[PDB]
Amino acid sequence: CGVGFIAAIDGKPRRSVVEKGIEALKAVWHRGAVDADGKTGDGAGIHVAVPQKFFKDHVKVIGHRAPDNKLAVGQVFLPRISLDAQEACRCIVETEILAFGYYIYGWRQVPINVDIIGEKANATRPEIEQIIVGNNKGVSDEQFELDLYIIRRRIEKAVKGEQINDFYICSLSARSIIYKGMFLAEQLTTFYPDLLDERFESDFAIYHQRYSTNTFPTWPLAQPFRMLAHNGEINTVKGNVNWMKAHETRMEHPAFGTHMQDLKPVIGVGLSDSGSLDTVFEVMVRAGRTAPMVKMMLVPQALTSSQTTPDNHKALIQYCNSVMEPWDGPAALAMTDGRWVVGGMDRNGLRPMRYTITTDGLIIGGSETGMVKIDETQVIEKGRLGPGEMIAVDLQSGKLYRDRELKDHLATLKPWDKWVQNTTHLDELVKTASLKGEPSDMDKAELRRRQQAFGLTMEDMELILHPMVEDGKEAIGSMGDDSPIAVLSDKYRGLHHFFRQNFSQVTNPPIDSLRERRVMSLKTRLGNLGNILDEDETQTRLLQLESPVLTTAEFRAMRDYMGDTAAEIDATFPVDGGPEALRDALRRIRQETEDAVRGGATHVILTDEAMGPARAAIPAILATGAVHTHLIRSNLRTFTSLNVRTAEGLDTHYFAVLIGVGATTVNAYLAQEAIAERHRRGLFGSMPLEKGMANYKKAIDDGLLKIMSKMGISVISSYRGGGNFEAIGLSRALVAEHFPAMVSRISGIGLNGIQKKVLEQHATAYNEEVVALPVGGFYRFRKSGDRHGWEGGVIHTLQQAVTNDSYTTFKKYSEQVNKRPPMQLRDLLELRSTKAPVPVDEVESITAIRKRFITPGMSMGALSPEAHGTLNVAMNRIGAKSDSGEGGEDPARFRPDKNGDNWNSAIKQVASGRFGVTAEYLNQCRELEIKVAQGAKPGEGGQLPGFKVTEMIARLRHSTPGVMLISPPPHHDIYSIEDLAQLIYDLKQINPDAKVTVKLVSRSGIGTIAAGVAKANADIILISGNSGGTGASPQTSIKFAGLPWEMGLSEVHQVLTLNRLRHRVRLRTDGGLKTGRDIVIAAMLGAEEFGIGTASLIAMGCIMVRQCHSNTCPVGVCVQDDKLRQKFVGTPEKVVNLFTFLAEEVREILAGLGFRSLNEVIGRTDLLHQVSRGAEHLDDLDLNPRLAQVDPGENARYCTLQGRNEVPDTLDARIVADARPLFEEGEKMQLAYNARNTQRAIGTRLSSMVTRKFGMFGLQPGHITIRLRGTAGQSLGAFAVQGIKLEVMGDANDYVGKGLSGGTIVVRPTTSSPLETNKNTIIGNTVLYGATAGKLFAAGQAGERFAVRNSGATVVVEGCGSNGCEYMTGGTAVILGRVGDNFAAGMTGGMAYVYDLDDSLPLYINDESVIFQRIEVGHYESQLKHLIEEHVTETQSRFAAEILNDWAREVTKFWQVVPKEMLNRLEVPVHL
Amino acid sequence: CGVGFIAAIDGKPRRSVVEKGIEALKAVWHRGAVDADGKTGDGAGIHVAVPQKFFKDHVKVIGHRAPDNKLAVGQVFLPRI
Ligand SMILES: Cc1cc2nc3c(=O)[nH]c(=O)nc-3n(C[C@H](O)[C@H](O)[C@H](O)COP(=O)(O)O)c2cc1C
Ligand code: F3S
Repeated sequence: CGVGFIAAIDGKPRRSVVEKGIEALKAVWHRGAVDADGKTGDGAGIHVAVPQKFFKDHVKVIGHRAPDNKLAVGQVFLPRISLDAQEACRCIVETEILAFGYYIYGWRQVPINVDIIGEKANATRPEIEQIIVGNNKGVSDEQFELDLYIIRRRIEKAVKGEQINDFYICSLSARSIIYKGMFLAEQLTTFYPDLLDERFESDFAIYHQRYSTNTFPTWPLAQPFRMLAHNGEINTVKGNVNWMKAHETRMEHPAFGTHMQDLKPVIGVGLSDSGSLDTVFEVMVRAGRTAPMVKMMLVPQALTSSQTTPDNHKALIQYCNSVMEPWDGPAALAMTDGRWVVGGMDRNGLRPMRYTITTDGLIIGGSETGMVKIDETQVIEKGRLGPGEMIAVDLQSGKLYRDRELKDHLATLKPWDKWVQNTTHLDELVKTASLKGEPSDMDKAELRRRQQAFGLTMEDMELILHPMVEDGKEAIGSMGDDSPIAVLSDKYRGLHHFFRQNFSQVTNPPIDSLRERRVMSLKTRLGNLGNILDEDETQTRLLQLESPVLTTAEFRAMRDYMGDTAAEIDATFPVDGGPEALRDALRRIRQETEDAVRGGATHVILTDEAMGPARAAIPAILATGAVHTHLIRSNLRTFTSLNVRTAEGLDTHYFAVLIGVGATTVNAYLAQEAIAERHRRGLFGSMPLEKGMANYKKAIDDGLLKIMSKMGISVISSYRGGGNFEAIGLSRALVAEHFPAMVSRISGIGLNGIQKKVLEQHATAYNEEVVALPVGGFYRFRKSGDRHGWEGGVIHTLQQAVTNDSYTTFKKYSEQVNKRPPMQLRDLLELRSTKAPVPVDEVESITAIRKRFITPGMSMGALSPEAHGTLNVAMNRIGAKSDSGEGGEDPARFRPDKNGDNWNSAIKQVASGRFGVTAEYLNQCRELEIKVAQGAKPGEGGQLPGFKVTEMIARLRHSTPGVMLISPPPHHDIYSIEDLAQLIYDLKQINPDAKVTVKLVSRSGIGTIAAGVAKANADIILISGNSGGTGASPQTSIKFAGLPWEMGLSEVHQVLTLNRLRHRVRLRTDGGLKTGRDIVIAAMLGAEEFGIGTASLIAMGCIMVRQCHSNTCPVGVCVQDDKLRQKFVGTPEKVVNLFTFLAEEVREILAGLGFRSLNEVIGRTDLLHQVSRGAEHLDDLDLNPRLAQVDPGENARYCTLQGRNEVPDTLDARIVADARPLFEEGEKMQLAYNARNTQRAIGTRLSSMVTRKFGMFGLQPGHITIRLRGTAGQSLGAFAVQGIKLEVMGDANDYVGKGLSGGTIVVRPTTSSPLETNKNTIIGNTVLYGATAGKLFAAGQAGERFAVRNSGATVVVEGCGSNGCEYMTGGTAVILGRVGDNFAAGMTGGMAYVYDLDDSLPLYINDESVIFQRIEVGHYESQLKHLIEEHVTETQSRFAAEILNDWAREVTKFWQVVPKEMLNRLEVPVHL
Repeated sequence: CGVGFIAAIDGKPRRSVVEKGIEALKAVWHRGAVDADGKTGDGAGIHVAVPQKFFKDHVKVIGHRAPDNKLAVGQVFLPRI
């Protein structure tokens, strides 16, 4: 993957531009996806200006005359198969180009060579042709461009009207032209020989090569698009299309006029995210705005809440945020209007983008540095890009523009500072509220009756209601959930329980919510939805609210402010309406609102206060959905707004799922009354109502921010109405009609069961005389509660069976488990074979099947070391595979003791934290593991309480004892698919023995990501469920995240079979596997290996107390204090007996079924038959969308390849062939090489050889050194061991020093470069990720997210950007330059030595956990002096030498940053 | 190539109708498209009445209750990819 742009400053055409463009494109073959056929690609495109002279000469050759004005060429893909459609397309384009007055010059068939493209990509190759037209009316150029664009759009619409598919238009303009296709990005100039002539010379050029997930290519889906390029993916595209449909009707401009009517459906059909972004961008720029203004309005800079920018830019950003909803997502944009060329980043700056200026007036930019070969002495500036920045080139006068100058020129054009104060905030109205109007809070009996009307039990009002008002945050869970799904339940479940939240796997990186809170917002705007193309003051007159949720007092204040334009609507329906009262009520409301909005009302306030004994409350979610979707389909939602009052929402999930429907605000007036009645009963103590309400509001805000960051969105303005949810158990019609766009994999109950349950609950609440709330069990088991999974009798029977070692007791346990009513999905099927029963003495052995099951990872931090080692040895004793999980592991357990038992694990994990990841830790296993997203709590990192980190676990995780460890949810290394491929290559390079696996959690559309990772050479995919365990997590995350692994696994199997990819990767499932029946079912669905998990822990003595998060497990398993540890009763024989019994049961059921071996059943979906629950439930769950399958063909239904998938080798291989004496006699060496950018992960296989021969610290420093010249590739020196010195002359690409383990890497420019060192970038983003030991010396500026998660390493650089030293844990960093904004976010260990002249540090620091001061102790003075001395004597920077020279007056300019919780542990008191 | 039809004069169903229909289809192979491939053709099919009892057996097996009145069956071709 890659995107880049070249341009000339002045603007004179020259062949060198396209020459360097094609050359740089020819070197993007290392980031691609090379396959076995080697010919098929996944899309590549180039984009230049029109070569007028060539077409003029050609048309002179034909026989016409070349006019004085410029020409315009239109390039099109026409159907190739049938000769009946090409005539139609020619007819259409000619009819619609001759209807305006222009003169056709003729057609032309571009010469091509189809010999290099593969076969599968050739089966859908369309016919490429071009037409030539010319301005003859003497009209200006801008009118020419506008008219051609309108003609092109009209042709597209007219041809779409005839259903004549397989037709596309590349680009129709007189300034730009596009050559794109599905070939390989290297052989472009061979497919298009036109680019080989000496006349195609342009002022600018764009090149792009994408990385597609699936394998089926479609030509019209190749980048660049019309007037835009892109990299990555946009998270918030679902709500963007809906808001665009809303804005379509309230826009017009005289530039279009009558033909404006021809452009109503702005966003077409059947495109990716970049396609919609491109169409909107084009239709906006054709109105008069330039490129930078449109970029600032579409993807606005992250609005920082500080004074780091002049206020004019702040007013401009406020206006742009008000006028158009942002577009989040990782993106590196290179947009090219016919006048400007702007390269910019997104809000967060998640992807790299580096540019170089030559001394010839030539600017180049892209994702890498050494793609195009540049001379070393002709470089003027090597620059990078941070968040929200943008660099611009103006060809109209030949002028460059960096960030500040460009934005200042932009904000010069209009008086932005005077339009912002026209609006007002809410606090002004709150502060003037007269102290009056106290509503008499309803009686306790009334409140209890209304609460029973929605089944809100009492455990809710004290488990997740008391902490939210008392502490100021949400509750904490301790284990997976075993309550059935919302449809299979029996009690009245709220409608929100049928909605599962979404997240993002490797396709989209989630963003943390505890560090980068400055880049997120919850602003709501009332009275802003309107025109988008015009400019006036009628768009800055509105009201702004800071939070989408409101209390009662503020809501009444707003209602009093809105005056005589607010229309109320009753959301209650008469219970005696009849069998179909709900449909009548919904029709009535969805008609009444459309009536009221046209009468003169601009606000709709949906209320439900009219609930009475004869009228029940319509579910607010469904009513809001219907009303919003009707206002959207009726072209009215823009005209009004929507404020909702509820009576059933209490937790953070309800407000989120209700906002995700389309409502603007949400008010809950029951929770406040319950809080008041609980406060006046003197329960919180002496906390007044105001402070409690404030803490409650803050907790709700935190919850909304967490749930909004769980997906990758930054601003609520794009999430409202986005419909980022999954529905299970709802009918296809109801969801597909009342809700905008939510995929329901299985149809479910309609409007009969819902109304039935609602009326039954209303009757059991109001019609009877109730006085006390029921106890209820949803978070902890009770006798009057629903059916949980782990029942007391079940646990006791299993424990007696595993202790007595009795097969009959285990059989009785399995029977007891199977004889329950339906609880999960696997309770709705039934095995059904057709063959004759085979005697049990003919199926395979017990050990041969035992060698499949494994036990998942368990963090050393959550568990006690005793149970850890016990499970480890119990799995390693028989020969099966075990796990280790995160949290590292003790090194002393690498070799067996005298007794003959190995405490080492067989599988190591690579989580987002990378705590115990050193060189030695990654070479003592036979299988690696990537923890992309955890099962029980996806979209979140591993959590651990503050007092659970003892001395041992801290010395193991390389952390300061006594801190609440929160691993970052983002991965900081997998931002897209190609980065995942790079990490896979790194892991396969460091360990030439084992394999690497990836973990996932089930959701809709996971098959695409599966087929994507299947092209990344990965060979084992572990698909988790949503019923697994954890150490600690919020209950909202446990109960409301993921889907049962049935749909996910059954869809991954289908997808991986559909692209001939099943035969290359294994498949392993886990999550909720208890007995043999479920194991056989999972194997039937298409799995090979399995897991046990919590079940095994029950054999270990776990009693499901669900108090593991307090380090007080009574049986002594999840404990880190020495007192409870001595209560352990674990014994590996228990696990051996458990596995033996499970294998015996599976053998017996398979023998009875009719087969002989498991490897002859995988994929046989036809052996199951769905059985109905009957007519007692009237639900319509049809599981057929899972039982489906595609015939495999010739390959096997399972993996049929032994050994790992080989990957190509880089230069380091040839290095090993030269370093014989170091591995035969051990003598020093000193090598030199000319390294290039297409060599990834240099210096890792040598590191593996060293650590297998000698170890980590077995050598002296600087034993072997390598001098590389020229720029280096990605992931330089990843996992270097102490003794190796990599000296590179030039600059590193990305991820340098990832996981440094004692080595030494130095980067310095070529000594013959006339560049000032401290004024140029020399490293990419994400430097020294996961570093634990070593020294790094730079000679330039650093990228972004610098030295994150450092543990014990030292680093010296000459500058940094945003999020520097984020979540650092230990080591030493010295930055000599300008630090970025939000520095040292969450730093709880180590130090920072900053050098800043203009006193800008107190403005950028994140003064939360760290303190900054002057240097006061002579010891640290000498330490810093010696560090700078080592730097200057190692890399010889002029700036460091000058600093070293004048030392008397420079230390008083240095500042020191030190964490707070480390003041009382430093042996040297930093104070006096 | 060709089209044929078999009907019952009285109007009482029987297996012999479908049997003879398949028998007829098994004898128009020569007038079709023969090529060196040996597998592909140019399309064929048959059209019969709804065997109510078979779908009744299916819907009884699935767990529902067989309705007395007549069922209606629908055959749909969805995009596979
Ligand atoms: C006590 C416990 C700790 C766990 N710790 C982790 C962990 O640190 N990282 C991780 O990815 N999964 C962790 N898991 C989840 C397991 O990988 C796996 O999903 C779980 O064993 C399946 O649960 P089940 O037995 O209910 O099917 C943990 C599970 C449990 C029960
Ligand atoms: S909840 Fe955890 S602490 Fe022990 S008793 Fe059960 S495994």
